[PDB]
Amino acid sequence: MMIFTPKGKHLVAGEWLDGAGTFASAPAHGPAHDFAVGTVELVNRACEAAEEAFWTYGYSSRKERAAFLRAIADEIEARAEAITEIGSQETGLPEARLNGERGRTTGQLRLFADHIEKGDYLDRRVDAAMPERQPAPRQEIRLVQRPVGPVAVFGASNFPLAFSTAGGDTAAALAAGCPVVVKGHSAHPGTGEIVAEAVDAAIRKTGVHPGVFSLIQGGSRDVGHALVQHPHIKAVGFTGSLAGGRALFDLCAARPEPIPFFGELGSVNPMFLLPEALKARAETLGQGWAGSLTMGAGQFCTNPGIAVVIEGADADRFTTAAVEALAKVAPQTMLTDGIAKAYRDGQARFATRNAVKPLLATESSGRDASPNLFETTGAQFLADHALGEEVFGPLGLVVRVGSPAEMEELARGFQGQLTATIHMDAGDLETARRLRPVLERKAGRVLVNGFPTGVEVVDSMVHGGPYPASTNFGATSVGTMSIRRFLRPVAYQNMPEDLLPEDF
Amino acid sequence: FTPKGKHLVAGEWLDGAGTFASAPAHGPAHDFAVGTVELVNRACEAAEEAFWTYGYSSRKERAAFLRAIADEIEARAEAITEIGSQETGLPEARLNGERGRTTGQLRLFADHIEKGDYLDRRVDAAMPERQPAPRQEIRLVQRPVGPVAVFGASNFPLAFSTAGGDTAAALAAGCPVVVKGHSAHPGTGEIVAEAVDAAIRKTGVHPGVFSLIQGGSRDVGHALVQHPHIKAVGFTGSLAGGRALFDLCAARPEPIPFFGELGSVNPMFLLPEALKARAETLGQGWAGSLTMGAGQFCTNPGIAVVIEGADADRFTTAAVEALAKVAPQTMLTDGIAKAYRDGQARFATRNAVKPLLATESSGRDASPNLFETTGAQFLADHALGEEVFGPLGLVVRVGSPAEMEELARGFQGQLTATIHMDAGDLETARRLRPVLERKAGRVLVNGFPTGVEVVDSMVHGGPYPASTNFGATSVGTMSIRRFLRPVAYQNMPEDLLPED
Repeated sequence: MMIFTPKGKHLVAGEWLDGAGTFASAPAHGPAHDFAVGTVELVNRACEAAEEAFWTYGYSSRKERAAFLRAIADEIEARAEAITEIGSQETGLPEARLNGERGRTTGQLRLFADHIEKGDYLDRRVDAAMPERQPAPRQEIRLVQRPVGPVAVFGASNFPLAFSTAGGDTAAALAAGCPVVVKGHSAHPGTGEIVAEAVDAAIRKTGVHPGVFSLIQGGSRDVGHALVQHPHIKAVGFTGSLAGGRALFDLCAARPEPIPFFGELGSVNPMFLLPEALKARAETLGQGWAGSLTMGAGQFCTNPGIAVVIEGADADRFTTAAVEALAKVAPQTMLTDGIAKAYRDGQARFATRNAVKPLLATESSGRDASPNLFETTGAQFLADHALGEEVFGPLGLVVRVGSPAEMEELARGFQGQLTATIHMDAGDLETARRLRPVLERKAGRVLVNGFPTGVEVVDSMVHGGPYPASTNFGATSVGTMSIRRFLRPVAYQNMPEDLLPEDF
Repeated sequence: FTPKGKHLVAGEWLDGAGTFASAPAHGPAHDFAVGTVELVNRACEAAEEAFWTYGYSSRKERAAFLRAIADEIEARAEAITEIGSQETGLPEARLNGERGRTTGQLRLFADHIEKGDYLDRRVDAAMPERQPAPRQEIRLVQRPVGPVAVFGASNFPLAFSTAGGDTAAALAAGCPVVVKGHSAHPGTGEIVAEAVDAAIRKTGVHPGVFSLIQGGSRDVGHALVQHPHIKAVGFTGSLAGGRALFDLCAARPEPIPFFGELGSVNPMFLLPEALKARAETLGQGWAGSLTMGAGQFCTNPGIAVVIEGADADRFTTAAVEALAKVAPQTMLTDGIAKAYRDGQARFATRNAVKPLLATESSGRDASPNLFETTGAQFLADHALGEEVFGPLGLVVRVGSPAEMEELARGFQGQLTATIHMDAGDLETARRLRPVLERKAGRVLVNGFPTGVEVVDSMVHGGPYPASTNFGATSVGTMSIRRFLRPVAYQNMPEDLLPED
């Protein structure tokens, strides 16, 4: 009945390969499949090929790469039906999610294609010769961005298309002129396979070197390590956990020749609901929040885990409105059993703090999660660092504060976040103005009157934030500026026109 | 000019853990405060406090501050040259020229931030009409990262030091700076700090926007790069010291980027038609570039790669005869002069290398040297490819264009690589350029790498081990990016937007 049955092989520079035995997928529904296990040899093979591809692909024209990105997008769209089927099986995410995230993925490819055809990203600059200058002449100097080299991409589990195989990091690296070696996530190997098939088809059709793209399935921890330590890998894009991300970052920094590691890690994504907005719109705000908390079983990196409110009647209105909306939400299947378990473990760390009162507690079982809501005061939150812990899943925490001054205090105490949000009416402006300069420094994206769960794929996006939200040191992982992670500028001095690189 | 010998910590001139003595080439030694951890903490706390004003500065305000710094430096020209030439042993002409570089660089950043293009402002308009869900407006702008630590260079005591290119770029971005001042030119540090202090008092900027901590131990430097409030580091110096600080920055509970320029040999490839037509002037031009500033340039061209033959012999003879005329020149410190003598011996004691000019240096002075070797011997010994800081050249003779190109493939990352060519060398040049552009931040044709222009188009940096910049430049307007982070603002009322 299956539209797609997986090969279960690695794709290494145009060849489908077996591995050190096999591992079974763990789908939420549908049949398990066996996938090749990755090895350090397979990593070496992919990275050598990516190096060899770079001599041609690193030197290709923008028009040629735009063609190739458009070809990948067209191939992914030719596989819409198989992507939704295997994708929903593996992850437990509804079909409607897989279909929409496919559209995000292909549109993101095509936005990069348009972006490089414009050419502004090359940062081309020129300073003319001045033979007349005294006491010594100036030679002509030109600058242009160039691709860094092969890049490693560690796909995200929770966005198995748009942050995975041919997702934002792969797309930015290919657009720059970097071949990509993707460490496939164990949680969706069949979904990684159908997208690797699309990329493979695009490579055969366009004629680019097959070493431009590899996918290695199921690495043991030594396999992920070998990849970020490989001498030909020149940068890493990663989306995952703090512990996992920081360990790879430290490996990149410990290499004989270190390389930049661009990882998007954990955030609580706090929102601050100001007194006048809350007075006017508390119910709508509490329902808007319950919607954001529970989308995709809570499995968004931008999930607003914390709402900060000045104590009183309007807070109560908001909190009741949230509780009510949340009480209506049925269990949702999560991405893996380990994730469902971590969620329960998290729920238990809240249920057992005497510092926290539960507003909603549900039993979650198996691979499913039902929402939870807890409440605490600012002083108890400022008392216990663990209450600002990210819980991956649909758990929310209301922190009731005494005043704007205490709300600012909390805001100053947060570690770096992907996002921070202010809910406000025109009468909240003075408070919002005290908060904005603190939140600007804590997060890569500051939202007013919105929920941080939707991340627009636009030129203006900053998806990332101060460590420990990311190790991006300013870079974004989404939007066209993310292409900077994979470029290095080079200056060309006194160079004859016929020797200049094509990029000019 | 008679130095006070004090640290400048947020508008206050402070004592330290006793004094250390300057070691000038000529003139009086002076005593200077020793830096401490507590003084690092005080400067970093004040820089954080200053950030809430300075980091929220207008570009107009910061340009006026940069221009005021430049004006105050030019107001102290004679003092700067005096104490500068004394401490470093460099000629007065070099200190004069370098002061112009320093003021001109500040001015360039003032002009750059007034144009505003560096802020990368972008806007994606609202789409209320979009469904399923409408799109809210998103706007992006670059913001200063926070307080920045700057380690001044020993070898450019103005332009890569107290108010040099890293300080200029950080102040331009909106970042307060704490300077770990190099112990080889403390009075030159002090006088430029007294200029920055005067500009701060004239303009009304927060006094914690700038601090200078003199001397102090290896632990002072460590505490600066590990300070929780320091958000980025600019550094110019040795591979060993720079990698050590890089490693500390990555090991912090909250890591921060470390931008360190670390040294290179800056190889040149002299192609056969050029060597046939201009071997002598090429050997003469190399000799001048090798010996400039007692060889004390991070971009000093330490290696010439040539295909063997009569023309390579002409080039070698010409370079030796030109080097032989060059008088010893005083180096920046005794320790540098001694490390240079060590580098000469590194060559002079290897049987795989032939000495061509092997004069011994004494005391603080450096004698030019020249050695020769073959491609195979070079690749066989990593030591032969390591930087010598001072006026020593190595000629590396290969057998063919293929072997030259394989040698190019073998180099570690460099600040620069150079091709000397004539029109008939174009096809060989075309095979080399893709290789060298992956090895170096700046690829030069027909020039010497020693001069680094301060222009929009400069990339002064290179793949590790030349720098830890991962692409960033240390010099040129693009260097401002090291100290900026973009922030997106979604659905934000005009009234609440930051002023940029």
